[PDB]
Amino acid sequence: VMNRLILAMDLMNRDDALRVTGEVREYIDTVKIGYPLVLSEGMDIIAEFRKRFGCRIIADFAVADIPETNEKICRATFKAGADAIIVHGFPGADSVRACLNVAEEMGREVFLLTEMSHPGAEMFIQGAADEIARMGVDLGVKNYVGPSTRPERLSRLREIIGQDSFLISPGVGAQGGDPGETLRFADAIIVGRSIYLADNPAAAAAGIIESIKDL
Amino acid sequence: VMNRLILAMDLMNRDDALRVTGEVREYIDTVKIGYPLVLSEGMDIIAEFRKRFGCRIIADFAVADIPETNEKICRATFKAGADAIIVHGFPGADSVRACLNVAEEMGREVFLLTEMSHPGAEMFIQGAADEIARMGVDLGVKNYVGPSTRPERLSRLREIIGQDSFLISPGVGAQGGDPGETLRFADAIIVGRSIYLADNPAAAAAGIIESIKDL
Ligand SMILES: O=c1cc(O)n([C@@H]2O[C@H](COP(=O)(O)O)[C@@H](O)[C@H]2O)c(=O)[nH]1
Ligand SMILES: O=c1cc(O)n([C@@H]2O[C@H](COP(=O)(O)O)[C@@H](O)[C@H]2O)c(=O)[nH]1
Repeated sequence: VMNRLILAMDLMNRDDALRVTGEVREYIDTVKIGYPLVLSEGMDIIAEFRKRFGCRIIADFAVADIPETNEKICRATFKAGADAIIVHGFPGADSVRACLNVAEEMGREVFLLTEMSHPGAEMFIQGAADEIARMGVDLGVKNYVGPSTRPERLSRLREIIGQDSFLISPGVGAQGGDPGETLRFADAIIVGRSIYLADNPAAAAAGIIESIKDL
Repeated sequence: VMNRLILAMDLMNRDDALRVTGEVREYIDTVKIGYPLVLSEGMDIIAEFRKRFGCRIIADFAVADIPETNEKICRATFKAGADAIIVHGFPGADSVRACLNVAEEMGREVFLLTEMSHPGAEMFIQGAADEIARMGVDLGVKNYVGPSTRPERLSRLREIIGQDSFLISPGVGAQGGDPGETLRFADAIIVGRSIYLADNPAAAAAGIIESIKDL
């Protein structure tokens, strides 16, 4: 990923989202689009972004349903032009497999969300996260998400998935995570508010990249 | 809920979804709309259904993100006209609270998904589900979802949430659950494929209701 930095584009207005993404496009090659934008502007926003910016799009849909519904969600998401989809592992192996099957058929990728970055992840997800990661490995998952806010957990995640697997990490900036420390373990960092709420998003992105280059 | 039966409308085509919902409208007063339909036809489908059928709409979006993103998802969903939203408890109390805060502000309801109905729920969710339910009670949640496929787990869920709380239950029909047994513990059952894939959905719905009335 260009500069190891993925923009989390969670503005809810098409005009604001396009403005900020355009301002920072020189510093990224990958945009994570989630439900805040999609549910406000429609699934057509994915193909609009892919065309206008020539970026890769990861659909962060935190997919967390039964296998049959997961199948339908992934089909709709890839039809809309997404390059990859984020899928929760907590619901279990059959729900993850359903997503992997659709990605295989459609020539796309699944990212497995292991531990989440916010405080409430400590209640239930953290105690299952090592096993969720090991399930991922067993299923042949090659792309994972884990938390910038807990680099010791990110290290343990990396330990389970190996060096060949690709690991991206949210929680940098607003949630308290640090770019450089997170990039000790993750291949790329996800950054939302620290860039898209900044008075100057391009300057915020540039500032992050300057600290990344220094690594 | 009319006849204690909620239609899970997971067809992906607006014309098919409207046809089937119209055919069974005399037997329900509540439709669960999820991502298969929304991501295929847009969020405007919610207000279309609410107008055309005068039904209540539960948005089954299995909300499973960090508090700030959950807030945005709930805001977009209620703006679209949903009466209630389904929210995972597995991510923890702060993520659930975020949804409860938006529901309070917008005069809507949150349903907390405890244990899921599919086989993979046994891996991670089932071992946390009692505690997820108890978290719900502590947060003041009054509406819950639990699995038709495991009535002993549905009983234990009901035990935790009490008789005043409202409990709806998917997994009836296609996934192997039974209407009558599930209604021993749940207030209403959710049914998707057994109705919407039937050669005659109205006859399928009527058949279910006839077995419900007999209880
Ligand atoms: O564990 C996770 C999983 C996520 O998807 N995310 C998502 O990553 C982004 C984080 O953005 P921000 O930099 O504004 O905190 C948001 O889109 C959030 O929904 C996260 O923060 N933590
Ligand atoms: O534990 C759960 C949670 C769900 O939301 N669901 C949803 O309830 C519906 C079940 O439909 P069906 O009757 O076709 O199996 C689907 O929309 C599914 O996504 C479920 O089956 N089990």
